[PDB]
Amino acid sequence: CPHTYKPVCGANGEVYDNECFLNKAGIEPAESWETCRGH
Repeated sequence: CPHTYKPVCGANGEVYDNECFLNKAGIEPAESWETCRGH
C-alpha cells in the first residue's frame, strides 16, 4: 500500500493510515468516525 496519510476509521474501532491499509487488514469501513472516537 502507498504509505500516505489520509486516515480512515475501521468498524473494529481502529484507525488506519489510509483506505488501502484498512482493506489489507480485512476490516469493514466504520459507519462513522464515532466508532473510533474512544468513548
